[PDB]
Amino acid sequence: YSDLSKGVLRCRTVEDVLTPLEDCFMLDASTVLDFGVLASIMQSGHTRIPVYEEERSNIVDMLYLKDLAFVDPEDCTPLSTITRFYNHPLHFVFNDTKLDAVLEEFKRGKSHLAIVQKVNNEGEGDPFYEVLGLVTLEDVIEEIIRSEILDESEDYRDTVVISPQLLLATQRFLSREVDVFSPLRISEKVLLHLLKHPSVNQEVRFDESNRLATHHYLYQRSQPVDYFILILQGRVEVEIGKEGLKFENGAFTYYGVSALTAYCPDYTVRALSDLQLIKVTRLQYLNALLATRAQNL
Amino acid sequence: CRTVEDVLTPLEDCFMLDASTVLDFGVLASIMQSGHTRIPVYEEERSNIVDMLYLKDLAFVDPEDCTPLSTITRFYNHPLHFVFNDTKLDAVLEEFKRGKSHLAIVQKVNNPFYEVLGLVTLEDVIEEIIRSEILDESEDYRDTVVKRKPASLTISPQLLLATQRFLSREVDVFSPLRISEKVLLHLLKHPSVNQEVRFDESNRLATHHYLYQRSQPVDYFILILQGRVEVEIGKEGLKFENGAFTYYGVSALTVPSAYCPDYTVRALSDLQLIKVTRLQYLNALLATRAQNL
Repeated sequence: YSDLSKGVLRCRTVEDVLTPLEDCFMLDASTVLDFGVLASIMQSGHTRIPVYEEERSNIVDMLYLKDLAFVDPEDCTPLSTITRFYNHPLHFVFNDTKLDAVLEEFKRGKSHLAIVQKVNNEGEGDPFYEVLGLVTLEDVIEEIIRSEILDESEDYRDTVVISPQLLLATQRFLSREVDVFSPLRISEKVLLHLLKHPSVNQEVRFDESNRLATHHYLYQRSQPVDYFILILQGRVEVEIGKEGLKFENGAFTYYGVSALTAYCPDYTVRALSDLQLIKVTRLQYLNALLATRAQNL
Repeated sequence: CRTVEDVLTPLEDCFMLDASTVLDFGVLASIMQSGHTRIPVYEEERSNIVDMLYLKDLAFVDPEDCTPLSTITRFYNHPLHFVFNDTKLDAVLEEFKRGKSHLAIVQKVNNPFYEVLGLVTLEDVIEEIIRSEILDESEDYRDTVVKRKPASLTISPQLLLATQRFLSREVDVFSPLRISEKVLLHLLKHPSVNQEVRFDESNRLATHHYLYQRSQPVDYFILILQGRVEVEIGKEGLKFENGAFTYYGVSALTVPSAYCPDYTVRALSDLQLIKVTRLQYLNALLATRAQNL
């Protein structure tokens, strides 16, 4: 009987949990559903997305994620033609209405998201309803759990402390093929500068006597790592997976991208010859991003 | 939505700290990354919880002090909250409220002994209660129903699991955050995904030997399981030979912060590979999002 959990929230209104309209995830009905939009929508984590038409506050329809099933980007179908196809309801709620009412509203007409409205009597003539955000069940549950019995543990945030031409080719390859080096994150100028930096361009001397010298290992499996490596010239032996599948890789095969976005690889890379490579630590990546966001503005 | 047992989380999946644990730098970083306001402290075995550690008590500890958790816990002495598995949700909510504890440790009988099942947090109970009685009709899937007119228009499981793990751990677009391990494995098990290519030895440059042609649109990802290929990179045409576990066309699946490669891949042998179209990726994203978690 959740009627008990309903007795300790009758003093809270929507204002407490309201997420303001400016901070709400929405879609302009005129959006075109290409791969980018579809991927970003399906990854946003929302199953229910409002759709407005002109101003951000003129919500008209609602998009369920399943509405997008069987939708091909090639068709470049607009979101309007998907929402004007289905007939999903818009659940409304008032600025001042209590939370038990909001919950029995989510129940009646199954939903987890309601358009919070407030009346505007300031003005001669008839009044109007001014949308001022959304109320989502996540926030209501959070408020109930925080205000039923509160713990003074708001301390979450406790903090505890090679040929220049081939390098240009590498810059172009990375900008066009690897995402973390996309021009949107690191300008092509800054990336070119990074790849030609001495602390990035590295070489390895292969002691043939100690054929398995510790310095021949660019990556060691299940061992913390902090850098990205692309092989410019030479050959390496890669041992992949728990099984230890051994392959031989050469130039233009990059490793450890997840180290820039702890991270421990799923493989071990060892040097088989004299190597020319480019190593990029996470800190170097952060400084490149900072420089790029300073350059843009 | 009946008893504690139905919503608790098991000892296996819980985060705790040993009582003799030194509070070095690593433990502090680990806890702060876990983001848990409560950490149990077991005496000898995890099944035996002896103390409770509130995050409030652990904020201002100096990593350089290398204090032992014993000092913190014994200084704050936070009482414990036990409970059985048969107790309903309303009873445990009243227990949490009248008591001053945010979580309890559940006890069932494996008979004769009281085995600790796990920890029930108030978050879990409130979640279950004010979630199980309000559904969202957008999380159910009735898309089998055809609403618009219908137009009339394999290999070793061991290395396959290895491929799934490799992609999940190394390539981002296949990260578990985007495609669940189940859905990714299911995708790798598929005729149009697991593909082979036959190398016409007479016409070494057959149009079908070209998986990617530089500056020519493509819309799919390829990882090489078996065979050899020639990669011609850049306007310069740097030619290299690549083999197994060298993936291509990742940018066709990523969404930035209309894809043409910076290279041309040609087949040199009979190829066994994994092909992933943009539509296949989008349907994988939906499929993973169908499973609530």
